[PDB]
Amino acid sequence: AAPILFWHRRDLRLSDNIGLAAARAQSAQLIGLFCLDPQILQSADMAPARVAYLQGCLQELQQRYQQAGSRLLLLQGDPQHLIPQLAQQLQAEAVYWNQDIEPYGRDRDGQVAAALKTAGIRAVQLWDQLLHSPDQILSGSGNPYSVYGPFWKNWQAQPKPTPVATPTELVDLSPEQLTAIAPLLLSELPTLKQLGFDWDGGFPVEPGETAAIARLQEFCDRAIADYDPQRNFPAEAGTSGLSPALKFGAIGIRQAWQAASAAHALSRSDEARNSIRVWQQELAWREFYQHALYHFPSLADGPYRSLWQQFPWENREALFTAWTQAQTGYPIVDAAMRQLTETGWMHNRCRMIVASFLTKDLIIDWRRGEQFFMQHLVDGDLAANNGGWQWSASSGMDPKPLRIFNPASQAKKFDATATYIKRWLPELRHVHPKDLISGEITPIERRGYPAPIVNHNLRQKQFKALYNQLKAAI
Ligand SMILES: Cc1cc2nc3c(=O)[nH]c(=O)nc-3n(C[C@H](O)[C@H](O)[C@H](O)COP(=O)(O)OP(=O)(O)OC[C@H]3O[C@@H](n4cnc5c(N)ncnc54)[C@H](O)[C@@H]3O)c2cc1C
Repeated sequence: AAPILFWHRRDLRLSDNIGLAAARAQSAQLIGLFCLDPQILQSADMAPARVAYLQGCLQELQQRYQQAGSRLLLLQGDPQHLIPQLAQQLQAEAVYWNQDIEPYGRDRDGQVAAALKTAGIRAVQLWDQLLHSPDQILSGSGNPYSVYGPFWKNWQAQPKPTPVATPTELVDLSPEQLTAIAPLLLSELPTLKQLGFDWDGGFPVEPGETAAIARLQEFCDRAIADYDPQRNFPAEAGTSGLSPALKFGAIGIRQAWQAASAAHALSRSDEARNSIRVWQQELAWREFYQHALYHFPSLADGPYRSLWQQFPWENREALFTAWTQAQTGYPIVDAAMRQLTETGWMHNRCRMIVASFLTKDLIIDWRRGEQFFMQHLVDGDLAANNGGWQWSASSGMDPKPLRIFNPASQAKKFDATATYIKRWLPELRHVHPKDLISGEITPIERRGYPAPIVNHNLRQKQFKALYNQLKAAI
């Protein structure tokens, strides 16, 4: 008959889904689909933890569609070829999907839409992963924001959208329709191993829409009240752990905002009020970087500001390798890099410390780090990851005066008792917190733990010197 296809990408859930809800208001014969795109799966920048989480979200999505009344079609190959072909073989009334903010997703999308138009099939692309689309947040001159302050002021005043309905009572495809598309479908969802990946490090939140919704609710029912200042300490489990759920859309952005907003109204404590407002602003910061990537795609290429595109990066491979293997000799840095490679996630404060270290101390083009994070983070997200790294050098959006972190100061300030350090570096559990924080560990009491690969003070003078020299040469 007249079926509508909904194409899932970073919105692996049936609830609070803008494009999916819009599609259901047009037809009950709503068939979901996911395409295993080789340019994404085979990329050297794909993290095993991310594929594991992804695959897990899909397993649940298959069930959700089955329970709703239809199914989730699985495809493997090039999207602009396979999707139009599938829609045509199914005489699809339309193909729906939620818009991307990334260069690759957007280029692919324009190509799929054009192919659909040629075939005479409607393509509806709606905004779903942002509370406010990039086109809704503009300055008085109708231009995007490259400074957070003014962006936050606009974003904050905009009326917030609420969760949309979960589609129900769907009409599944018939055998004759299934025969028409048989050649384009995978019989079943490939396992992690079949895809050639392996992951056993766990997740910040179990895969799937259900687990994501449970975490959001558990966080907003208690821990969120102490977000500020518990968010600052890596040793403390004071954050939500929803990052991969937001990147892959296991949780909708409006459900998250609403749950936090309801907790704020329910709270009668000032401190709890503040903590919740702070968490909410985290979501605003997320949108700032996503809108930035949308408005200024060249950000993805590397250092944005002119001065930084010329910075003389030393690029000593040995130093980078030591960094990636947690063998830098700086406890707070190695404990963090170990948490990343072992669990596929890293506390935000630690991401800031290790990024600053790689860029300021090791003086390595931060792109090597941005790539290493993407190769390991279960929440690896271009907008946020690139935003985080441009930040380590003020080479992109919302720049700040030159500054260099001192691992020792950070460690003492955010891990004063060295609980997080000993947790991820158990072979140093015998050392005094004082020494793990300063990074000055006696050879005998250090065992096999390596000595500092660089002398912070000398690296700091070297970085500033290169900065001032180029600063002048311009
Ligand atoms: C160098 C560096 C790299 C980073 N890499 C990524 C990455 O690849 N993917 C990722 O989503 N985030 C990235 N972050 C941002 C951040 O550290 C995480 O979102 C955070 O660790 C997620 O933990 P959580 O879910 O418990 O966060 P919470 O504290 O519970 O915050 C809630 C949500 O807000 C968003 N968020 C919070 N902080 C920021 C921020 N700084 N920028 C953008 N979004 C934010 C996330 O979606 C997060 O799940 C990076 C930051 C830095 C400094």
